[PDB]
Amino acid sequence: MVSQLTVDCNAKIRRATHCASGAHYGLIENVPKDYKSLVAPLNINVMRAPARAGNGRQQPIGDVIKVAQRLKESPGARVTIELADILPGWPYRWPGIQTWFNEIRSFINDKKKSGLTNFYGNEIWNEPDVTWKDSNGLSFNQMWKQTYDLLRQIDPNEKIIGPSFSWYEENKMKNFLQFSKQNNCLPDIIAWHELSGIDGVSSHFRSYRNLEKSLGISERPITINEYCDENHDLEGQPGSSARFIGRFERYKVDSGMITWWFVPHPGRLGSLLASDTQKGAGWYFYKWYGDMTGDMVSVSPPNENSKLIDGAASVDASAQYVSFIFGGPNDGSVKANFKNLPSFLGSSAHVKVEKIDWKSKDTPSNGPNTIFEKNYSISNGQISVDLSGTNASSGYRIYITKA
Repeated sequence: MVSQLTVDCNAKIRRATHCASGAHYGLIENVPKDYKSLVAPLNINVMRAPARAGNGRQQPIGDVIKVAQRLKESPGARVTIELADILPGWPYRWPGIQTWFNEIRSFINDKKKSGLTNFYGNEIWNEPDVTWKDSNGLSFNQMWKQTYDLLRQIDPNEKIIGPSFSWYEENKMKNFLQFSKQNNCLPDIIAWHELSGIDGVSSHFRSYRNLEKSLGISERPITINEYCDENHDLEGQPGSSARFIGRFERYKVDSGMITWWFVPHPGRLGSLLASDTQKGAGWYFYKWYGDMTGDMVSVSPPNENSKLIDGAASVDASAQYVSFIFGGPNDGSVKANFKNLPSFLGSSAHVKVEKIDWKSKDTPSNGPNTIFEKNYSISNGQISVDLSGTNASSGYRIYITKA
């Protein structure tokens, strides 16, 4: 059977922002060591890093002020401040509101003294649905409200990010939105994680935006600041990742960050690196993604509300190309239909079809392979590009230029 994806080059979503190009603890103080070869080429959007690292903190590495300084070499990039990781233990060992506030104030002082403004925002907590305990002496909503008021006083021009749920559920989100609207503590950027199973991801965006409408909340930017297939071993896998990229772009997600499931190995860009120093297959897939310029356009996949193959497409009238990247569970053949092809291609398009194969997150990769490359005659703005013998783990790209 044939898995079909249809790209409509006239159906502009928005400009290319590489919204899903980031990772939690994906960049740390000195891993990757080679910023220019391993980080800079990816056109990073937003990373995520702990507000503090080291003695007494959640992890020994990842200081966000040091990470933000590294990211200045990528002038468009930003980094999320994860305030929760001031605290040690999982679930976080709450030290009382007094120490929490002292630590936040000390961090904000250092933040301002750094002079950096490439932070994405202050994220108040992390997975309260996993880590907040009533025995802390106050509810999550209470800690949220109180910390929100603190942040507005001491860092008024910074965005506030949350509530950072481990998984999306409509009642949980609605309760939080209702609480936050009525008590004037709505986040500037809404945050949750998609690490529990990809099938429902798109339905979560639809649920969330319907909640904003039904509750009278002006539209918030969305950050999915941890995402991964339900199988942790697929972190950074090209095939799996193509579906998150496609769906995040389809719903105009502001930023998305890959999970950090493998705590022994921080600094690998979301398992895009096979080691601290070597690229994995995912690096090459995200490089294709980061290279996209122009407008993102609509991709119609077999079923975005499932595990099946999905992807994202860009059209650039100045560079004169179309790019379509895709991957995921499929029927073993793929038919990529293009409609309303750019008139700059005339009657003849040069089509290069490539794949990046994957063995595991820790397998080094030498890069993609060209499956085939040839010219296609364009009739009524349409071509169909067939790929045989496809799998669910490889990443694929169709790159269209003038013939």
